[PDB]
Amino acid sequence: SKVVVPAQGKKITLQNGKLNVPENPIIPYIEGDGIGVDVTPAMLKVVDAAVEKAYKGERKISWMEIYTGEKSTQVYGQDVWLPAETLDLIREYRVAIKGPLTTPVGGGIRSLNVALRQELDLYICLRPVRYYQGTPSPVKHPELTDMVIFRENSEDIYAGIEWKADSADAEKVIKFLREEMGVKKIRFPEHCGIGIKPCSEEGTKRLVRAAIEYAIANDRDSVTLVHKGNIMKFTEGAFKDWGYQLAREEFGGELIDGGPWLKVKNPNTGKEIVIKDVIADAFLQQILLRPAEYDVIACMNLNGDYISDALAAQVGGIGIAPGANIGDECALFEATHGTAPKYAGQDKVNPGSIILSAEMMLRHMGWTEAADLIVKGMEGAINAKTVTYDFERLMDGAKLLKCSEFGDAIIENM
Amino acid sequence: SKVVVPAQGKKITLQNGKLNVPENPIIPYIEGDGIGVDVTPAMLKVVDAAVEKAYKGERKISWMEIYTGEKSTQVYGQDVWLPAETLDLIREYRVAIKGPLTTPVGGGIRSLNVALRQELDLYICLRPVRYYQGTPSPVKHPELTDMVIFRENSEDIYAGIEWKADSADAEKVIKFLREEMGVKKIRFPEHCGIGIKPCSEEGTKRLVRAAIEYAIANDRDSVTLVHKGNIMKFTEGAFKDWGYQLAREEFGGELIDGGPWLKVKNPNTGKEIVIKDVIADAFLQQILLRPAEYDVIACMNLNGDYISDALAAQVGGIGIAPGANIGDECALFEATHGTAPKYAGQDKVNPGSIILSAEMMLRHMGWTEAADLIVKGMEGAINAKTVTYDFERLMDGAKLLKCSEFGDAIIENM
Ligand SMILES: NC(=O)c1ccc[n+]([C@@H]2O[C@H](COP(=O)([O-])OP(=O)(O)OC[C@H]3O[C@@H](n4cnc5c(O)ncnc54)[C@H](OP(=O)(O)O)[C@@H]3O)[C@@H](O)[C@H]2O)c1
Ligand SMILES: NC(=O)c1ccc[n+]([C@@H]2O[C@H](COP(=O)([O-])OP(=O)(O)OC[C@H]3O[C@@H](n4cnc5c(O)ncnc54)[C@H](OP(=O)(O)O)[C@@H]3O)[C@@H](O)[C@H]2O)c1
Ligand SMILES: [Mg+2]
Ligand SMILES: [Mg+2]
Repeated sequence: SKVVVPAQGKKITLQNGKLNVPENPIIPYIEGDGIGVDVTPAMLKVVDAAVEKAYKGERKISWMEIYTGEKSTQVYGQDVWLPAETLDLIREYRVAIKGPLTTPVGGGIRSLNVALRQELDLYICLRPVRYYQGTPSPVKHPELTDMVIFRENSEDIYAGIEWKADSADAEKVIKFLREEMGVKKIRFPEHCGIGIKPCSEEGTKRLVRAAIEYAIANDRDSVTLVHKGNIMKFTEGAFKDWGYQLAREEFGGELIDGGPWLKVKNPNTGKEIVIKDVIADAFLQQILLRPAEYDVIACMNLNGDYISDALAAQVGGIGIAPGANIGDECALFEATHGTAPKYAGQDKVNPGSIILSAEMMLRHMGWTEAADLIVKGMEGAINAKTVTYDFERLMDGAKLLKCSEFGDAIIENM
Repeated sequence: SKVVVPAQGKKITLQNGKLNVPENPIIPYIEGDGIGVDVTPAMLKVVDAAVEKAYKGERKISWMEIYTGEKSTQVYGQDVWLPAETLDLIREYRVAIKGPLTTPVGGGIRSLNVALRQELDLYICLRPVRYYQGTPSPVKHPELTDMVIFRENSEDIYAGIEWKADSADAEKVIKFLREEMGVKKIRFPEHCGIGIKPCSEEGTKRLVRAAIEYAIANDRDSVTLVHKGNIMKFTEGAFKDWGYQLAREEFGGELIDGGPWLKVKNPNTGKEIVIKDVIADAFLQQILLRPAEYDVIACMNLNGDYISDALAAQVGGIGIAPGANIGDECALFEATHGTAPKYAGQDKVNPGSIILSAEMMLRHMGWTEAADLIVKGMEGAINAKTVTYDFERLMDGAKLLKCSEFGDAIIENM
């Protein structure tokens, strides 16, 4: 009802598991709450400039704004935080992007970001993390970090199945667990909240499958399965076992030494990709102490959350970390940082995150030239130390830029 | 049957919620698997030296070795990994300490470390983390880190309640969830593992209670409740709500500004202790970017695992991180790092972790003088760069020492 489909522009379609993108594709976008009002306009201009430069005017995106979050309430009404139309529009146009999102509290509403991911079944949470020269970082050698996180995005405790303490449902579940399943490990059964942790084999192998194919298509060195399987054997541990099994079953994985590591040969470059695994808590230590040993990462939903945020912070890219939610039919790229209401509307915020997510979007669309130009632009702008306040306040000799001005700096460095 | 109670020596007792420790207390200790054979003898000698120096020979510990893990199998038999006697002996002597521990794989045995914690109901996992000058660290300013982690140690998914995919029990649980609880969020119900996440109110407030009393007795600046309550509202979020409520209920917590932070006045120093909270994933970023803003931390079992390991790695103390498991009746201090079988028996390993855990043990025993001397010793030895290979290999100008030699260096610096 309130969305306006672009007069000029054409729908992207999916054929043969492959995207068919017109030169004039219509792309849905969500402004985002808080600073989304600052970063998204900058993102629109940077992407258009990259597309214009790369294809000489032969291609052009027809942006179409759709709504979710606060602006949705103001467009559709009181408690319309996520209109069904938004979901239909992302399905119909295949690819879309959105800015910061905030969930309401006090109304029993669960995460809108997760709702998008689960109802569009974007089971892949892709977070590429690497260091941009010139970025202020808390660690000594952030350049050693160059990883690609494949976060399972549909299942685990992150899936929102739980019951409140003292509620009739929670006591019912606890009764079933203690009396019918013989559970004795619940230390305090009364006044106790209960949550469910699911992890299936199909969900695990389509995620790991995507991670290995990514390592192959991008010639990466290895794929590490991160889990907490020594404590959670049937979910975390199963994820790791199913991951190795997939590698053996579909990619000719061979045993390295006496195991458990495997090696998969890259069908295109002949490189032997190492398949290995590391327990999650020790991994949070290894990304700091031996970051160069890791590359592509495959893990569950919650651990992926933790890992991606920790890696982003160590390379100083907490506000420029790109992110994408991908499934077999649809794809939603997104800022990954918060709404930042206290600077919203001041044209202060750092647009690097949503812009790099737009870079991932264009590359996903096959427009690798334009995506390359955006990376080049971020490269030069940050290296030139012409950046926003979140960077500049942590360093010396930098030129402070507004959010919009930083967008121009990126374009200038393309 | 194979343990030998010290001829000379007396049992520690608990009276009025307060430990009564004799000058000649008997202390049970577990050597530990792998490098435990290297670090524990060094720990024994360092503690004895600190006790001898601090009380002029008037006090002395009567060590008593008890077994768990591989040595237990070789002492008690084939699959005796954790003899009931060990548990009885820790109960009877109140305080004990143990080296690295490894769980068997392939026999359906769950974590021995967790088994100890849950059957002795040591619901407090205490991990003090701060930087020792001279320690090689991956971050720029490790000195800014000075935190005390209070990890809930008895409940959460860490409690081992789960069922294997395709097993009759898992399908039974899934059937109950879908058909009797109306669960629709399990993406793939078949071939799916299931785990249970419990979190009670009593378990939460006795843990947070201990953290606040610790902030009071040690005059710390604040207590931060770390959780992932925006996704797991009834466990993680409940933990955070119950934490604030406890602070209000028992420590006169007052609202700061418009909330949610609270302030508790230290009854002994008048200092206003800040009670606040931070979402777990963002917290893993904050410990790196703004470490000086945090002090005492209160959180659930799994997050505590992650947080303590990440903090230990950033201050370069992955092998010297002290740790303790404390309950209302018993206490078990422990190395916190792995078994390191590939250097076991070579007198290479770093004994700093179990020694600092022994320092926590002595202080818990009221022997603060002796504990102070151990900290002093670690202080000087590390600052003097006379350390073991794990430190020395990451730095220049250091004097390489064997594990035992490092123990002597600590004594020499008391
Ligand atoms: N991908 C997303 O769309 C996304 C992700 C995460 C959260 N959020 C949402 O946003 C809402 C806003 O509220 P909050 O203020 O309590 O957020 P918050 O806890 O996420 O704050 C993140 C902090 O990072 C900094 N920051 C974030 N984005 C930045 C940018 O672009 N440039 C510079 N600094 C940036 C600000 O810290 P300082 O610079 O002040 O230190 C900021 O307040 C949250 O409720 C959350 O629902 C959206
Ligand atoms: N608190 C405990 O008692 C405790 C804790 C955690 C694990 N463990 C147990 O130990 C077993 C041993 O097997 P793993 O070798 O596969 O272990 P692992 O994955 O824990 O290895 C930890 C790594 O840290 C280093 N390290 C650990 N302790 C060290 C010390 O004291 N000094 C110097 N470096 C040290 C070694 O790495 P590099 O120096 O080689 O890089 C080491 O292999 C594990 O199965 C686990 O059950 C015991
Ligand atoms: Mg996250
Ligand atoms: Mg741990």
